[PDB]
This record gives sequence, structure tokens and C-alpha cells, in this order.
Amino acid sequence: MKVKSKPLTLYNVSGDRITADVHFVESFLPAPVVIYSHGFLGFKDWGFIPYVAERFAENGFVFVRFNFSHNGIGENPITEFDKLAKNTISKQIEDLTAVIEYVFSDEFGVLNDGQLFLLGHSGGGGISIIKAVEDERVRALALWASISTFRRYSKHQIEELEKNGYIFVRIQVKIEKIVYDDFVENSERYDIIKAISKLKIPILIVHGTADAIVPLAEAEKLRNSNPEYTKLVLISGANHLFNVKHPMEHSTDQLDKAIDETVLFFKKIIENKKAD
Repeated sequence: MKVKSKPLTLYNVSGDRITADVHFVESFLPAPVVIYSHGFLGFKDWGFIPYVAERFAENGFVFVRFNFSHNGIGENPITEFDKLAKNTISKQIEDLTAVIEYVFSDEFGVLNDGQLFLLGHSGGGGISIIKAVEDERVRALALWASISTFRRYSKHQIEELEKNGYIFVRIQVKIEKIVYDDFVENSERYDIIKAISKLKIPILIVHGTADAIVPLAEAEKLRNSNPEYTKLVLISGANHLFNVKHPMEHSTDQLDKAIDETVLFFKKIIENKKAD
């Protein structure tokens, strides 16, 4: 079977340009749409994202990946450090909103069944939970190593932010104060734990037991806030990136379990809708 890959250029309401791709296998259409969101420090063409896109397409999904309008990608698919420094949670949400609206627009030329499922990794999981609350057209959510709070900054980092106007985060990237200001001035709207408790759609929480970036405790906090609609799946010995190396030359047991658990979870939702 041939996995087709098509480039998309879309804009958010501020006119910020978003570059995206859609992977699909024609023989599976009409199929559900899966929008994948990565964290602040991630890129659609890096790590396991291309392989994940290929696998979801091979499993009967219309998989969309995108880069944030302010994630620094300008000419090479980092050349825009001014914009990356100002990639607030509000801009990331605005970008995800434009991708969802592009998929639901007449401009999306990929024959689908109208079902929108979100998949978020790390920071992208947080952005996906907020978005799922804001838009009831998201009928299922899967989270891979997702954060449980946007309040990631330490006592020290916040202190340098208020003194210098920016901080560096590891290859160091400058994050301007506006990113912290945007979370704090919108902490209720962006309260991940509160948002996930409001959801009434199936939620899959995939997390590794050897994850040192976002501990297993955070995955259990997400599950604890909505025990009715969530399912917690533990990947034994998996780190924050499902044990994949960079450059990615092959997949791991860990990443294949996350993909299969997600595919089956999404597939049971489609099958249950047909049963009604």
C-alpha cells in the first residue's frame, strides 16, 4: 500500500503562517482525522513524528502534523529565534485552532468521516487537553508523555525571567517573559488538571515508567482528575521519547506499543459509534 503525504500551508487568525502535512492511505478513506501536536521544543519533521505519521496512515487514519507559527522554522524545515521566544500557550492554541478549522474547512481535500481525534505528546498534550475542552468536535484524545501542568518553571527560572526579561532552556533557547505572563494571566483557562476533569470524551493516557522529564506521577494526576473517561496505559521501561534515538533509524518496542494502543483505542471509538 502507498502512504500519500501532502504539504499544507495554513494561517491562524493573526495571519501567522503554519506549515503542516497530511498522511493517508487512499484505500482507507473516508477515515477519521488525527491531529498530532508536539511540545514547544518539538518539530514536525524531527524525531519519531514522520514515522508516527506513516504508521497512523498505514492503520487507517488521516494524520495531520504541524509546526507552530512561532516555533522558529522559517526557511529550513531554526532561523526565527525572535518568534520562538514568544511562542506562548495562547499562540500554540491559536495554531492548533487553525489546524482543526482547516481540517473542518472546504480547503481540506482529504476524504474523511468528520471524526476528529487529537494526539498530543508532552507540551502538545497540554495544548490538546485545553483545545478538547474548548471544542466538542474533538471526539477522543490520546496523550503520550503529556504534562499535567503548564506551570513548569522553577523558583529560580521565574526569578531570572523577572530580572532579565527572558531565560535560556536546553542547545539553549531564549524564552521571553511573555510566555510566563501568558500562562499566569490565563491560569484558569490553561489549568490542565481542571480542563481534563471537564472532558466527557474517551481519553487515553500513555506514559512510560522510566520517564525522567515528565514523571509517571503526572500521568496519574491526569487520570485522577477524570477517572470516568480516562484509561492509563503504562509502557514498561519507556522514557519521555519512548526510547527512540536521534537520528531515528528504527522504531522501538516502546514506540510501537504507544502507536498500537492508540490505534486500537481510536478504532474502538469508531466501532462503538457504528454499533449505536
